Amino acid sequence: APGDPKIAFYAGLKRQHEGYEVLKFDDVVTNLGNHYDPTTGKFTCSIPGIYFFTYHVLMRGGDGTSMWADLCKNNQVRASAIAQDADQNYDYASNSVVLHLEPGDEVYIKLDGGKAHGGNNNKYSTFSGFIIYADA
Amino acid sequence: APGDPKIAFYAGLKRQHEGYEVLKFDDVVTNLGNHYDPTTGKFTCSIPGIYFFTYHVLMRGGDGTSMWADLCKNNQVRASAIAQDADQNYDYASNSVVLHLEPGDEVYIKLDGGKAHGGNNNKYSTFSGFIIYADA
Amino acid sequence: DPKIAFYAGLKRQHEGYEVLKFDDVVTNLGNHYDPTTGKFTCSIPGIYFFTYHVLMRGGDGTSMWADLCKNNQVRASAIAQDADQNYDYASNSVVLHLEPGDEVYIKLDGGKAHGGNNNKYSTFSGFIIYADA
Ligand SMILES: [Ca+2]
Ligand SMILES: [Cl-]
Ligand code: NA
Ligand code: NA
Repeated sequence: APGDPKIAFYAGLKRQHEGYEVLKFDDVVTNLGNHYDPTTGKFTCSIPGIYFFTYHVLMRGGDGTSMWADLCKNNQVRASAIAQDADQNYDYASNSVVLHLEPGDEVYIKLDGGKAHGGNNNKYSTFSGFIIYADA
Repeated sequence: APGDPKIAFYAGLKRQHEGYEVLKFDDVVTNLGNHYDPTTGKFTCSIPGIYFFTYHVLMRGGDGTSMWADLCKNNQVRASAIAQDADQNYDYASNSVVLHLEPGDEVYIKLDGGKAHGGNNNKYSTFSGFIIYADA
Repeated sequence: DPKIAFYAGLKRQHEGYEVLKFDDVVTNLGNHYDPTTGKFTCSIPGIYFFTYHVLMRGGDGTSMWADLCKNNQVRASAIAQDADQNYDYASNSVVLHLEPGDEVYIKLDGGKAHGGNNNKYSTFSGFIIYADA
């Protein structure tokens, strides 16, 4: 309908990450409005409203048994997940959120311990989201 | 647009909970329209339409047996997620659905073979969903 | 506002490099998903969400790969793995711009996918988020 904002993004992870750092998904497939920045890993809200996000982060198979990944809004964790495998086999840390955001809010995925697989261009580890409703 | 139904929720889980009747996600982050009730663990439809739901449940079961988390619509399973590990008690059970619902329908998560854990921040086990289209 | 959305589960075992034919169809608004091919075919330009959750078969192998493809190109990859040949899932999600005729589907890239019968363990769903003009 006229006036509905179109805001959506989807990016994969080319480079491996470990420890406690923000995941800079840099294989950008969709980025309507350029509100996702692959140089920072952050989606920045431009319109107050209700947003969906999801993430799938592949643990570094063959090199460790656990890896944690959090979805953050500004300075707060809003979703958490753990990948774990006693044989160091591949496993995912994945979760999804629905959040109200205000302009300037940042949403991003941060590692919270362990090692993440670096996918080159294969998009094994991903971050995506979109606006569901704009506030009146 | 203004006037169109805005219905969306997201909830985590405080501490560890059995869910063999219903898993009552009780850390409610988003509940636009208040169609999710943390005291019953159910999302109740009030508008005919198409709805998305997803869940990510961190479960702990007995050594070496399968466990599962089912998304139910009324008395029917509409998705399931199964996990089994040889000597790892904690694993995720996650799935996603798109469902047509009528007023009165109840959508919720039920567990078997293990207990759900919210982790320290309540955000490791989650349930979310929203209306995609309203029947008109 | 166009209404296009689907959701289906995998009844039968698949293996190797074949397309996954999710044939336990729960939702298929607009009839744009074909359970006999496993493919969603775009009918109007726009922005679409898809997600999949594919269960690896137990007791016959330790790895399985399942990739979401757009036309003949991988747009998301996933691996399931369990060294004791127990279950594991290969899952991912995407947001894609599509044009009419574009096909979106899940294809194996090695390994065996569990045939769930009516259990809806292994799933594929999607919907249009915004239509183009
Ligand atoms: Ca999802
Ligand atoms: Cl590419
Ligand atoms: Na690093
Ligand atoms: Na899954």
